Amino acid sequence: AMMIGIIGAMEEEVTILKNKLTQLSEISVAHVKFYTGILKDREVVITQSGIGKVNAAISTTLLINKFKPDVIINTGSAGALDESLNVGDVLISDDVKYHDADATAFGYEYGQIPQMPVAFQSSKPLIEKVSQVVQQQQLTAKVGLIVSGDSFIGSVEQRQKIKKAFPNAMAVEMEATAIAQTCYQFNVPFVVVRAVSDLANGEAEMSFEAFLEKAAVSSSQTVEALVSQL
Amino acid sequence: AMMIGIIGAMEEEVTILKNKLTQLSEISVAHVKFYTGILKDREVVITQSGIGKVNAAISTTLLINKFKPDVIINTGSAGALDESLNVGDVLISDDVKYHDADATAFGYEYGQIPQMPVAFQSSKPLIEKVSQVVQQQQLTAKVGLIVSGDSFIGSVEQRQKIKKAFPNAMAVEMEATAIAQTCYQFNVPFVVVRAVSDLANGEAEMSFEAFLEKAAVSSSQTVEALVSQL
Ligand SMILES: Nc1ncnc2c([C@@H]3O[C@H](CO)[C@@H](O)[C@H]3O)n[nH]c12
Ligand SMILES: Nc1ncnc2c([C@@H]3O[C@H](CO)[C@@H](O)[C@H]3O)n[nH]c12
Repeated sequence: AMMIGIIGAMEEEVTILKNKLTQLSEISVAHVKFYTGILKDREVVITQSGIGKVNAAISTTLLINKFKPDVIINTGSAGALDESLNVGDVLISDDVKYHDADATAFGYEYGQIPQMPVAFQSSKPLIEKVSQVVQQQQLTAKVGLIVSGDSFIGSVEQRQKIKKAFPNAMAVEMEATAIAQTCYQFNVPFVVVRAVSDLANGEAEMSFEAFLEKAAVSSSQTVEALVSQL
Repeated sequence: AMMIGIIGAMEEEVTILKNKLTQLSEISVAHVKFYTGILKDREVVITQSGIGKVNAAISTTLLINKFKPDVIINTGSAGALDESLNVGDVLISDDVKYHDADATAFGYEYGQIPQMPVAFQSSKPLIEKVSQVVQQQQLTAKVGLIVSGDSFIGSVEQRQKIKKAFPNAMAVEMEATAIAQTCYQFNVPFVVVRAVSDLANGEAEMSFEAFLEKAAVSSSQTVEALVSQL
């Protein structure tokens, strides 16, 4: 009837939710770790994907192909590009695009992979649902464009390059768009529910280390509450 | 006993080999097209992956997970970084690395994905074998480092950035390293056998259009001959 896939890159980003599962089983294929079980009376498969585009694509492709999920939720951290955001704030995806893909030589839009869409769209019913969830959890949050690349944005120079190219980008991280592209290829609805760990600036690396735990808590709290309503 | 996977991005890059198969069947999963059959008395599954890192990862992950290949060969075109190379020259991978992955903020080597290897290694027995093949086919060829990214290198500026970062890089293209990373995760031996379609410079886009057919012919001729010896 209903199966919910949850993907995060790092152990620290999936451990809270994993420890809340009942009926837990662990499965391993390639470097991907899957934890099947029940969360808030819902079937879920939590996936630790590894970092970056390819690890995310691999993980999402097995998750879909082995567990046939009805929806996929991507959690984890991200660097804030919107100056009004603070560490710990929840980030909800509305569209997602690559900020490091340049095939403009062929006439494609900057960020667009040849023969793919310029952007990928989160499921609108999921955006609406998690929007209700964050408010009732009284967790500061924001919905917006999230951009992905295979680089850690830890300098103002990198940050300005992205801001100039995607003025409306709200946050930046490494897997969301890869997961979204994979979901597009299999036509599976998705939504990203991450949290700010840093401001993607010259202190980003230090901030990331300082707030990794905080971000995992707010994003996990939101994901758990969202799952309970699906 | 022996199953050979062959991956290329574009229809034009896989059509020659596809039309040489006997026992042909076509299978479709997501946007991936698979053609199973026999080539030079060898079982093979030819895969049209689509362009870029994520499309390549998705395609390689199903190919491995659905067909259990013993070896994987990546074919297609690439831009030459070694000035001695000419369009149509065959390119054989020795290691492969991403030229656009920057997680140096955490202390990783430029081009290295967090918690992955700096590079991925082609199967040495495959390198040796295809080296014999290109000579006996009397096709100009070269073995070396190939670098990948989610961008088309069509300007001297982009080209210099790569050359400075990877002085020994021989060629650049979009999927090889993603395929290699996927093969690393499943521990499947691989080798890249592509051909020069352009010089990755200000004429790269035009050169690509002009020599796409030539590159498909030399790379396909080499792949077909290699398969016959495996
Ligand atoms: N400022 C930033 N830039 C890029 N990625 C991240 C991240 C996320 O945390 C990991 C950083 O390597 C990775 O999974 C990515 O998605 N947090 N902050 C980031
Ligand atoms: N100079 C160049 N830069 C990047 N990719 C390519 C290619 C390859 O051809 C496609 C160009 O979009 C893609 O599959 C890529 O792997 N040929 N020449 C290239």
